[PDB]
Amino acid sequence: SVAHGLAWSYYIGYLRLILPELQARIRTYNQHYNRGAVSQRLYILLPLDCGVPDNLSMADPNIRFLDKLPQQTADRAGIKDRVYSNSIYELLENGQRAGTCVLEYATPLQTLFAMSQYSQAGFSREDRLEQAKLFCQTLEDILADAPESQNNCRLIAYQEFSLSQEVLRHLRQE
Amino acid sequence: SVAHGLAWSYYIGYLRLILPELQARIRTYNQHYNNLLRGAVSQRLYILLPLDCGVPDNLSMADPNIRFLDKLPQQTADRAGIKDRVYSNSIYELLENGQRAGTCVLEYATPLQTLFAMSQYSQAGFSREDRLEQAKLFCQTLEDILADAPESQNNCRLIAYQEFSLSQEVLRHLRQE
Ligand SMILES: COc1cc2cc(C(=O)CCC(=O)O)sc2cc1OCCCOc1cc2sc(C(=O)CCC(=O)O)cc2cc1OC
Repeated sequence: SVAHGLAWSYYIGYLRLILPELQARIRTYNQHYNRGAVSQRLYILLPLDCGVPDNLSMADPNIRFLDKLPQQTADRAGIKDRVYSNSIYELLENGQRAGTCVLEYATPLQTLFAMSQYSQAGFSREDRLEQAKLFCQTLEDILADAPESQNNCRLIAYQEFSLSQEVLRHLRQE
Repeated sequence: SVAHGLAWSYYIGYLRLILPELQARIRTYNQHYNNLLRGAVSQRLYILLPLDCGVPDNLSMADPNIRFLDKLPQQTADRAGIKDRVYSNSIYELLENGQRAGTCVLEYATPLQTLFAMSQYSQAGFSREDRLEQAKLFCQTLEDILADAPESQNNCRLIAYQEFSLSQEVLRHLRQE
């Protein structure tokens, strides 16, 4: 299926390559570039409506860009020093900073959105929500077999609303 | 299907975002960063599509006649909460009988490695023998998408092959423009 392949590719082609190196990048930030410490783990936003905006402070003013984590580079598929950039956000609650974390959307969910827009994709809008849930479920299943990746990320699946409160609820468990 | 979604995602999530900005990056390289005495880096991203789904990280390892020259200047863009998400691409010299025969931006379509990995992992529910058919479907879907996106189709070339000289495969495509 479409979402089954997308989740396997998101893991093989991305998470598997950044998650084993993430702890060291956060530790390095907290020691030399950082206010309280940035939390560990990549917080992955999984909007089931497949709406992936480019700016997070636009989705919620209580999510404020703080800094970029130091870049990871690696030779990848003929791309010498392929760069992996990730962003740190402050999470506000009633004007106070309530958490700090590395946050981003799972970009393959935007593929489901675009395929439901384009006739040639042969993918209906009526099948999109089921595919979004299957993408999240497959990703959860893969991570359950990859400890080095599972402990370095948190999956934030939601249907619409306060995005910062959704992230904070997950953050307040570690 | 798996390869149908992978090709749509490779386009939506990557090619659609880099191909409209590629010509300017190559022009900028040729004008300010290219060794003054060398010929211009060719236009277009040359995308390697090995139907065996073998995606090595080092190209000079796959063929010594493919030699790393330089990185193209980076493209940055705010993407899905990643402020200044970086797109890096590499320039290669293609040698023929010890001489330079071509210079181009070259890389493998990384979703083909997903097909390889899925054919290995039992939880992926992807049989080992399904690889080739899925790799061909990935290439055919990518060709179909690009045929509807002129701003992308003119900025890339698809190099699909079954094994051998990888440099000769690239040169054959290069020698048409
Ligand atoms: C190779 O497969 C995948 C690679 C991949 C890379 C990703 C990211 O860098 C996350 C941020 C972003 O999407 O820009 S998210 C991501 C997800 C992947 O699998 C989903 C299905 C295929 O769709 C995409 C293909 C690519 S290739 C690419 C590159 O930067 C080329 C170099 C490389 O693979 O490291 C980005 C994508 C994104 C895809 O879907 C969103």
